[PDB]
Parts: sequence; C-alpha cells; structure tokens
Amino acid sequence: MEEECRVLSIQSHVVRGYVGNRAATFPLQVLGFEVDAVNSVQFSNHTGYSHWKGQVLNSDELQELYDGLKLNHVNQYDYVLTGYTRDKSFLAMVVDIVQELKQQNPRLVYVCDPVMGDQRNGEGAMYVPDDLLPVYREKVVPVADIITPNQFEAELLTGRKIHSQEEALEVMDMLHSMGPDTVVITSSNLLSPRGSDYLMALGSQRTRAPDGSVVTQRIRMEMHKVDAVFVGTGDLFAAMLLAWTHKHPNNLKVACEKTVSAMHHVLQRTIKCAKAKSGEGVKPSPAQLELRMVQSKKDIESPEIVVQATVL
Amino acid sequence: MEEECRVLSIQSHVVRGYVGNRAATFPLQVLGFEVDAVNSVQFSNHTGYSHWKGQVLNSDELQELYDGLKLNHVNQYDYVLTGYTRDKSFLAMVVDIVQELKQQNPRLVYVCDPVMGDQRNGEGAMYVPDDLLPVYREKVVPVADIITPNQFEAELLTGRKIHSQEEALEVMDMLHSMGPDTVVITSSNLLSPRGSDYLMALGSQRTRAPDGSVVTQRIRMEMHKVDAVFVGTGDLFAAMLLAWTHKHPNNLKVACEKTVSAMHHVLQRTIKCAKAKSGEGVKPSPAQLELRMVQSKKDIESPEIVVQATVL
Ligand SMILES: Nc1ncnc2c1ncn2[C@@H]1O[C@H](COP(=O)(O)OP(=O)(O)O)[C@@H](O)[C@H]1O
Ligand SMILES: Nc1ncnc2c1ncn2[C@@H]1O[C@H](COP(=O)(O)OP(=O)(O)O)[C@@H](O)[C@H]1O
Ligand SMILES: [Zn+2]
Ligand SMILES: [Zn+2]
Repeated sequence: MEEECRVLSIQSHVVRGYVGNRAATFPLQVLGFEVDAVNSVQFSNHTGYSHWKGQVLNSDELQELYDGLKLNHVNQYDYVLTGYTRDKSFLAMVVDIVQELKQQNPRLVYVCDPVMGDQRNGEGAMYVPDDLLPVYREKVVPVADIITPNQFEAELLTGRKIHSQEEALEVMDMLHSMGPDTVVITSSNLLSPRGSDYLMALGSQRTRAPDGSVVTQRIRMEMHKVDAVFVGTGDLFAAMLLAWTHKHPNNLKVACEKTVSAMHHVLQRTIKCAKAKSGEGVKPSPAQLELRMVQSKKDIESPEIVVQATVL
Repeated sequence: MEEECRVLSIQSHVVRGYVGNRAATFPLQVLGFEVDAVNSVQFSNHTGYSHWKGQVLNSDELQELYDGLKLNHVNQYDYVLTGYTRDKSFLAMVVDIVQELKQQNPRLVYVCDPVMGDQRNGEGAMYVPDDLLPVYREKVVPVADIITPNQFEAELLTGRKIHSQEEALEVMDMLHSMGPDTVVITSSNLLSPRGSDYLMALGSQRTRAPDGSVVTQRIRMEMHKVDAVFVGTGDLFAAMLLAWTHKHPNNLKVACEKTVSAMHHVLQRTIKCAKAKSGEGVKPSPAQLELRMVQSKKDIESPEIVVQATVL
C-alpha cells in the first residue's frame, strides 16, 4: 500500500520456518506495511516438531525494549498485532502497552490473535501454559478491536463449546460483547454443507453508525481442507487479515475473502512440495510442512479469489 | 532465483528499523532465498539512536538453537551470512558451526560481514567490544569465502591503515591471504577521481582454474555520497551481495554493480523521505534515516544499473 501504516507486531520467532513473527512480517511487508517486530520468544523451530529449544522473554525483557523505543520517541503505531507468548506477565504487559498507545492514537487498531491451543483430532488441549487463558479472557480480549480465534481458543474464551453453526454465531456475538467489533473463527468442525473435506470459518463484524444504528455483518466460508496439520497458518492469517480489513474496513466479506484465498494458495503450494519431499503414500513431516512463504510472495500480494464468502 | 537455496543468517535484530537480520532477511527473501534467521541480539533499535535497550545472546543460547536444529536434522545450508555480535564467545562458536557445516556440505559459501566499527568523521572507533577483533581476525576471516569489510574494519583486520587506492588493493590481497577469495571494501576516503561527494568501493576476487592458473578480478566503483550517516546499509549490501554473486559467481563487476545500484536507489529513496520528515535546513535524525526497505521492494528485486564499475 501507499499510505504510511506502522504495525507493532509482538509474537514468537523461530530460526527455521514460518510461524510467529516469521510468518507475519513478510506478508505485511510485501503488502506495504511498516513493521516493528518484538519477538516474544526465539526457538529453533515451532513446537510442532519433536524437539524445540530456544529462549523466552519476560515482562522485564519486554519493558526494556518498549522503554528503548519509548526513550527515542518512536513508540507510535497505527496497528498492534499480538500472538504467541508463554508468559502471562508478558501478555499482561502488552495490554498496558496497547492501551498507553491507544491513548496517544485513538485511531489505533489492535488485532489480537488469541494463540493458546489447537483443535485437532476432535476437541483439544492448549499448547501454552494455562495461566494465559485468564489473562487473554479478562485483560486482552476486552481491549481488542479484531480477534482471530481458533474454534478451540474461541470456545476457550467465551467458556463454551460449539456444536452448531448457531452456537458458533453466538460465541461471536458474545466475543464482540467482550470487546472486539470484528470477530473471526478461522475454522471449525461444523458439519459443512458440502464435504467433511471442507473447513468452515465464520466472521462477524459490528459497526455503530453516526446515527446510532448498528450495522451488522455476518459471513460464513467453506474452505477446501488439506490432508495435513500446518503451523503458522493462523499467524499468516491475522497478519494478512490486518492488511485487507485496513483496505476494506466495512467489507468483512471481501477482506476475509482475499485473505482466505491467499491462504488457500500458499497452503496448496505447501502441501504440494511437502508431498514431494515425503513421497507417495508417506506423510509429510512438520519440517516438510513449513509454509512456502517466499514462493507465495505474488499470491500474498494479489491473491485470486478462490473462496466465495456466503453472507448470513 | 528459481533453485532451492537456504541461507543461515546470524545477526542482530531490532524491533524498529532496518539493520541486522531485519535489513538482510527481506532482501534475500524477495530475492528467492530461503532464510534461516538467528538473532544474535534483540534491541529496541540500532545503537545509532541516543538510547537503545535490548537483550543479547551468549554461546549457550546460540548452542540451544543450533542443537534444536541439529536434533531435527535441519541444520543443512547452502550459505551462511553473519554479522553483528557483541559476544566473542558467540562469534567463536559461530565459526565452529560454520566448519561443521562446511564438512557436511563442501559446496557451502560463507559470507562474512566483519561488523565491528565505523569509519566516520575521519578515522573511526569500533561499536562493539574489542575482544572481537582478535576473533574475527584469527578465527573468522580464515574460514570466510566472502568478506564485506568497512574501510575501517578492513584496516582493523589487516592491521594497517589505508591512505591510497594501492594501500587499499594491498589489504584486499592481504585479506584474501587470510582466507576469503572474494573481498569487498564497501567504501573509503580515497580521493575519488571525481568529487569529494563520491564514495569509493573496491572489490577483489581470486579464482583457481582447474589448470592451476589463478584468474584475478579487480574492480573499483564511485558511488554518489549521500549527505548522511545511515545504519544497516552494510548489512543490506552483504545480503544482496550474497544474492548476486550467487547469480554471477565469476562476475564480481556485475554482482557488485547490481548490489550497489540497489543500494543507491534504496538510499536515494530514504534520504528523500528523511529530509521530508526533518524539513529544509534541518538534519534527518537517525530515526528519520531508517532505510525504506519495503518501499524499495521492486528496486531490490531488479535494480537499474546506475553505477558502472571500473575494471582495474
Ligand atoms: N488444513 C487446512 N486446510 C485448509 N485450510 C487451512 C488448513 N489449515 C489452516 N487453514 C487456513 O489457515 C487459517 C488458519 O486456520 P487455523 O487452523 O484455525 O489456524 P491456527 O490453528 O493456526 O490459528 C484458516 O483461515 C484456514 O483457512
Ligand atoms: N552516505 C552514503 N552515500 C552513498 N552510499 C552509501 C552511503 N552510506 C552507505 N552507502 C551504501 O551502502 C553500502 C554500505 O556501505 P558502508 O556504509 O561503508 O557499510 P556499513 O553500513 O557496514 O558502514 C555502501 O557500500 C554504499 O554502497
Ligand atoms: Zn493460532
Ligand atoms: Zn557493517
């Protein structure tokens, strides 16, 4: 894009692979946004791998950094994107940070990816310490303008469990109620209208006109499911979601469409090469499932629409 | 490019700005290389700012990561790019790592940016602890395939001081002697044939034919000096350098030309905006001088040649 948009993305960093800031920075950059990256952690790779070693930051390490920026008077953003953290102290502090910033720039938008767990093999389990659920639930979502939760995470926040599209739609109403005006469930089990081989994603948006009226947007999408478990997809999503909604602040359908389309492309590209390195009748390993970002540069920049959002 | 090239870049990371891995990753990426980033440090910004806070890694923290990669068997590269470190332990280990990799892969190329100091305001001073000079001088350069030293650093390594083009050409010879076969002094004071308002850069390359003959390449370049002190330029250079020489392994002139051209563009773009935010008759601050990476995406991908290298 051509306007001056700065984004303070606070997420995980992996030496190898695309997950965390690693999966979010490129997209936003090739998209035109100026990114300020704070890495909550530095691991060798993502925990999906059998082994993973690395380091983590605590509230003080985050303070040091922001203080640094603070001291130089360069703490001015237009957006804020947050993700992976294992430190409740760290997360809490972000909230304080986000707010001081929203005080300076009332126009700031805070995209929150409530990264806590995975909804795989049925219902799920979190992949971060439990002490964050409360923090995300009570201090973070409140102050978020856009959330990109997991069916799982989304159940985790609203404290319920989805078993129908409706039930889903309610959690989005509820979630909104907690703060965000734009809410997206990146995916879920909901018995898609067609095929078990299809992922469904729901996105709600609520706006208050200067006349008091509240214009509501509700969209459902059926994505073509890939026979694999990728990691970092969520992060790429939000990062791109942050870019399209900026383009179409009142077009959740469109913003989500581009976004999920880019998503499809990237993913199709990945599984292709993945199955190539694994061989026929052999399952791609997490290492072989890393997102083929660089290769998808053009698709990210201008994704052809391959998913048409249905307006509920 | 269209082949599978992985690069293990080990350098500094700044939350805000383009410097260290922040300045090196994007270029290599939009250029086609698959990057693996290890951040030797994470600071708010670059030390050129009045204040800077952040954390640093030590040999153990680097080991962790390497071990992490090791354990998963993904410690396989085609290149290695190294830069900013303040830890001699860190630097040393990097070497051991480099060697273990060169054993596994004899075709690996190690680009080494001997980042230690600045040659500004006449003669300079290092911006890193002294204990690194020895390490760079005795353990790193020996094993490097391509160095991109600072007139200052270059002096620092060969232990001398340049006061003529010759004096320069010698040091490159001396440098080669220590190990690298491709050597580049990104810049120096040498009284350019035209203008004080011109930066001179010298690039030497030495190849050993299968017939025993040693083909030598020597090129000098006159760059148009910008009325400012940027930071991260060096890092950008090496990264791009790493990319063109990969394209033209036997065309130091060409590889250098593209790179430096890109450099010019990027830089021209930067000083322009910079002076805009500072105002007429007011000097751009280090914050206002951050490279305009993103904005230069296209120029990086295909830089028009605006500097013609002279073949000494
Ligand atoms: N297996 C898959 N098949 C098809 N699309 C996927 C698949 N996994 C992720 N996606 C896409 O990437 C995004 C990430 O979804 P999700 O699995 O909920 O991510 P995460 O759990 O990482 O937050 C979704 O918008 C979806 O369209
Ligand atoms: N003031 C400047 N004017 C013109 N070109 C510059 C200027 N500063 C940096 N560059 C370009 O960026 C590259 C980085 O070079 P240099 O500044 O010597 O390295 P470093 O950033 O490591 O000190 C240079 O080789 C040159 O091509
Ligand atoms: Zn997620
Ligand atoms: Zn340098």
